[PDB]
Amino acid sequence: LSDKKASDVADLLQKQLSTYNDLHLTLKHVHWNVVGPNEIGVHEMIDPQVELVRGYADEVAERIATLGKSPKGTPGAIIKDRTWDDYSVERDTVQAHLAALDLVYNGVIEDTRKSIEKLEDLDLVSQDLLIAHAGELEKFQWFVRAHLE
Amino acid sequence: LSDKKASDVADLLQKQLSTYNDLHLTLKHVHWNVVGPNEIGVHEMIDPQVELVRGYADEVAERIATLGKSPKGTPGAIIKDRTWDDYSVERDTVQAHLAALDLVYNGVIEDTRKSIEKLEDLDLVSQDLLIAHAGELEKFQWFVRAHLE
Amino acid sequence: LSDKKASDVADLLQKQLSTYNDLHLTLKHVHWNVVGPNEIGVHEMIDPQVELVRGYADEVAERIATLGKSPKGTPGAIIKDRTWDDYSVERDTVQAHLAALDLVYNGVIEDTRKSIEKLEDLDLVSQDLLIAHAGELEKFQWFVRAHLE
Amino acid sequence: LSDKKASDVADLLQKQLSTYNDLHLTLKHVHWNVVGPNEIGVHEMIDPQVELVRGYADEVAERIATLGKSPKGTPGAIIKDRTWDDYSVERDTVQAHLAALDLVYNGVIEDTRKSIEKLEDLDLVSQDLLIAHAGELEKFQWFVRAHLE
Amino acid sequence: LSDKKASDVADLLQKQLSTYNDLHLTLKHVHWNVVGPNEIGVHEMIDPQVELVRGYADEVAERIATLGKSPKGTPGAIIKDRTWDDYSVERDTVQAHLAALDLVYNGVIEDTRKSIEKLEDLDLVSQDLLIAHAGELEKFQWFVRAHLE
Amino acid sequence: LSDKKASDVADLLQKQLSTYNDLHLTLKHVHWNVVGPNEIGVHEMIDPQVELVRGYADEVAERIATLGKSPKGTPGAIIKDRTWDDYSVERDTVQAHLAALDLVYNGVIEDTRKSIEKLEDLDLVSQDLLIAHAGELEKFQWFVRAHLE
Ligand SMILES: [Fe+2]
Ligand SMILES: [Fe+2]
Ligand SMILES: [Fe+2]
Ligand SMILES: [Fe+2]
Ligand SMILES: [Fe+2]
Ligand SMILES: [Fe+2]
Repeated sequence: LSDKKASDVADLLQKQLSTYNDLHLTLKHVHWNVVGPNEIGVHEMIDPQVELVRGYADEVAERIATLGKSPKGTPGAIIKDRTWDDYSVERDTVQAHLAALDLVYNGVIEDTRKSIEKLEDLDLVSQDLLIAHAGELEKFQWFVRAHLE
Repeated sequence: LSDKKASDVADLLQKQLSTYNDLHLTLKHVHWNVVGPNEIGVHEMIDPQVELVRGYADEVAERIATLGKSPKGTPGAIIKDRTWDDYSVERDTVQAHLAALDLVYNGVIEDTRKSIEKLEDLDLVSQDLLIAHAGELEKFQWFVRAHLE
Repeated sequence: LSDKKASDVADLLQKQLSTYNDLHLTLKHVHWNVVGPNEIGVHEMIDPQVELVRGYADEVAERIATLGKSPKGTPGAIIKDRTWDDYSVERDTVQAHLAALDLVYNGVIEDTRKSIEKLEDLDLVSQDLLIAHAGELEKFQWFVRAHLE
Repeated sequence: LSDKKASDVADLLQKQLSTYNDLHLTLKHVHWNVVGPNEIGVHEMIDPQVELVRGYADEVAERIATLGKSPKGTPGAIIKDRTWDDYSVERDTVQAHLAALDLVYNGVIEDTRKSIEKLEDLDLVSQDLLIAHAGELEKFQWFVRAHLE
Repeated sequence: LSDKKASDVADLLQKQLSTYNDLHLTLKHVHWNVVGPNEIGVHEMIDPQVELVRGYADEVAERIATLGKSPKGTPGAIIKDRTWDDYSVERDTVQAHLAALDLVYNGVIEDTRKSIEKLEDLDLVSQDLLIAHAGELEKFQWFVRAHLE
Repeated sequence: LSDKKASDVADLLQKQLSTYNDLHLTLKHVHWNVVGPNEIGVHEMIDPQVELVRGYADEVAERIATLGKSPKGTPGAIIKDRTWDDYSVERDTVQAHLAALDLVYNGVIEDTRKSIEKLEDLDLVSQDLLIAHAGELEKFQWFVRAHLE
């Protein structure tokens, strides 16, 4: 297809790839701190989301490689493309971490919604890929919110 | 046990935790670029090592939490504690990536050997944990080298 | 091997053997008092630890016999080698007993850490045996603490 | 039932609880020293008796808790309530240990027969519990004697 | 890692490799002479130890190859690195051969304990490998001694 | 049978026993150095031959014991009876090691052919035993040669 847009598209995806790696490192981080006896509801809530996100990265990576470029998911590439602030907690409790996760998902969902809009004129294939992820990410966020409450 | 050393130990482990997250992001990165038809030997070589490393992080994370501290595997924490340079390739080929991986393992094995020496007087439990990892990491490196050749 | 050290080693192990018998009598004691309907989490938490500790004694006993001496796990030998105070509770509740258990494990882990240090120059085999136990004992203590909280 | 006798009964049982813990530590002690190639008959003879005795303690402990008191099977409580002398051997052989075991069972059976007589007017339930144990303990002693011979 | 020590380590392992090949040729030798009807206890005692030792060599060989050197288990290399005297018997009986085996294990355990001490500053990985072997070798020796008796 | 020849026969077999132990130590040696990714054909070629040779030794050992003598497969006995030179390689490659193996088999097959001729007048039983081995040894050599090529 188009040699420029392919670069434009690849750079959007490449950012989304880093959004995911960032998220599933963060997911694995919240998982490690929230592992307690009354917190069993949550430690299990995170598990499938970790696997699901890692899967999303794999889809995006494979999509980048299909477009001709090479995927980057090295830690340098994550901080560089990363938009929002690192996962800080005010306190070490279940609800703090949930609240904090809730905001990371606000971050992820928002940047995704952005890449989707940017792709409207560039590549509707890669768009539909990201639209799919968003439904589920937005879905998981609901599950975190409903716990807070 | 001892309140200072526990901080000294935790900070050593915390670094090792980041060594691992860095490695298995890197492993997943080399995996994504080396996925080709004549490269099938390698794409499968990486697979078990990814899982194995993620497991190592989980052990270290759980060990940190046992000592009373909280594990950090957020992307910020990776670059901060990271010693060597980001995974750069000169070229996009199987042997370049192998060679590059080989050096990352030199990096990982060396910092691990260091944490092990530093722990000799601090915490022989956490040491034996890391000694175990090293045998296998050093083992996998051999497998990468033997391919180069 | 060396005829003196073997006596030095045997006497260290023999103490560890008594640490274990003391612990799994204590574990079985806390188990018997904490057996209540809202306390089901805990009565089941203790079960595997009892079996695991009895196993540790069996390893140590068998190690003593391998070194040429005879193991002693008679009740006299337990009080004699025992370092810390008998398991007293302030009150008969779940959290009192947990708190009390937590401190017994502080006791056990500390004496073990000691035998490990003393064995650094004497017998690295018997050391590695005890290093292994410590990781798990320290692990179980975490599980008790996380309940208190 | 009666508030005094319940204290009288509990204190009898509590002693029996300690008789058992003492016995199955002793059983596990004789087991550890008698583990040899021509001694295979015996190392296997002990095994089921250990499990059986630990079971007896569990019955007695649970009976104490049913009467309202709390069971004590801590090592201090064993030496305190213990009547006869600690398990000493003249020599380290199969028949010495058997002979020594034989006498410990004389000790156990005699104190049990006592608690049974004392309970004749106090609590026929707890009595029947102990009468049952005695038949089997007396049975196992026979098996030890028949080996000596 | 370090280019000298790697040579120092390799030469220690290489000696241990030869200790093992020497042992499991010796084990297979004692096995062949002790194969009699009343000697069935022993002919079966040796069997698992042969397999276990051959396994030890394979671990050490593979460890040497991991360090970059090439393993040598040719018969020349065995006599050269061998410390103690060849397996001579005074008489052809079960107990002579056991006694003789007992001393070979004294030899093996002692040289292993040595390589372990020498490795304390050189390579704690390869050390832990040898510490593991020693526990079991020392264990098997016990089984031989307990037969003599 | 005949008291001298039995000594003559035993000493021929005893040499063949050492030929085998020498070979399957050598086989296990070539196996350890040739374990590489493109070398998978070979690492698997060696495996069954190792087992097969160890089996040959067991047959010969058992045959010696049947004739009244005692088998010797100690490392001293191997170098003493050994005819040809120790397994040296010019280089560490697959084809060098094959070539080197090829020559060891020339050595083994030749000494076997000799023991067979020497046994023509001494013991046709033990001969037929060795004739059998030769067919297969000569067979395996073919497989090594066909690889070189
Ligand atoms: Fe769709
Ligand atoms: Fe050490
Ligand atoms: Fe270990
Ligand atoms: Fe009655
Ligand atoms: Fe260790
Ligand atoms: Fe024939």
